[PDB]
Amino acid sequence: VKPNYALKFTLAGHTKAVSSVKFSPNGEWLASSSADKLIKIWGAYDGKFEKTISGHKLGISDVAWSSDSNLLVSASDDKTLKIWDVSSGKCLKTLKGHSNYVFCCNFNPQSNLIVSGSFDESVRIWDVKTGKCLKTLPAHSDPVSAVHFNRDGSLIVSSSYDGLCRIWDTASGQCLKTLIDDDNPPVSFVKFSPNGKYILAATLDNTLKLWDYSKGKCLKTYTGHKNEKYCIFANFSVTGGKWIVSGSEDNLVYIWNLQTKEIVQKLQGHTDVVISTACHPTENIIASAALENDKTIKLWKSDC
Ligand SMILES: CC[C@@H]1NC(=O)[C@H](CCCNC(=N)NC)NC(=O)[C@](C)(NC(=O)C(C)C)CCNC(=O)[C@@H](c2ccccc2)NC1=O
Repeated sequence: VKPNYALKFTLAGHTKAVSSVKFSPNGEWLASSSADKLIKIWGAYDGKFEKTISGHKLGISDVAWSSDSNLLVSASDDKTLKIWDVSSGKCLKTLKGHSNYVFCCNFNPQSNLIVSGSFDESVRIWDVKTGKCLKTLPAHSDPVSAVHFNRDGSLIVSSSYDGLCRIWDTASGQCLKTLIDDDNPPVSFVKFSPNGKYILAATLDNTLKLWDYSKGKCLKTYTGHKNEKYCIFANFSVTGGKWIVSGSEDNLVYIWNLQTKEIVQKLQGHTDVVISTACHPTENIIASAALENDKTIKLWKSDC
């Protein structure tokens, strides 16, 4: 079985490189962040432009939705995160504390907490309702490229240019596991699998790896793409066949068979590095976004 993703819509509007795209949990919307300091909201099924959300003072590197699809959180070079009401576009909270670019963000499944990572080498855990920084973890010795909660919010995984992935206990802030392979390339992205049993990590050596973090064992390796410079998002696709999806510095979206590691499809169309991909929660739809020579988001749909 191989998917048959085909281009359905190209979403133009951002005036600079797009940095991150995410589908709302309710499947209705796509949020995009950009170096142009804006967040844009689009219809997930028709690619129709809905609204622009503004307020950050510098470019935005990441955006993420709350579980109820009512809030967004964004991470900016202005050293803050902002929590937004999606319906009104209003900034509800400005999360101050990081001392350098905020690079990555995510809500926990309960959506009472936000986790963030920064070029200041720390991971911060914030209370959504008050905006208070609850914990600052001295997580890494180089910029933090990704942060993600597991399925029940009890763990956080972080990755960094220092070459490590670390697993943290959300409640205590203790580091439960430091993961590394024999070689130490910068880790440019990490996330838990939907079931929370594995982590998928990208390294700046043109490789993605699937790890059983508890055992400290690498189960699968994915290659053939180009990734030595940018922090590119990767995903688990589970609505049809079980795939791994990532962008690439050769301007293509890569799709691999998770179990066999074989490349099953490469999506052509972007005119610059595909920095971000996202998978729709209920349909076989991928959103991809690209850098400065492209500035567009593309929506692709498959039968599996
Ligand atoms: C979207 C532009 C692109 N930005 C980046 O690649 C990253 C964000 C990557 C996407 N986000 C994530 N992976 N978050 C989990 N941010 C960054 O890098 C920083 C932190 N911030 C921005 O860029 C904002 C202006 C958005 C730093 C400045 N940008 C850059 O210097 C430039 C670059 C050029 C060469 C190599 C790497 C990155 N990035 C770029 O050309």
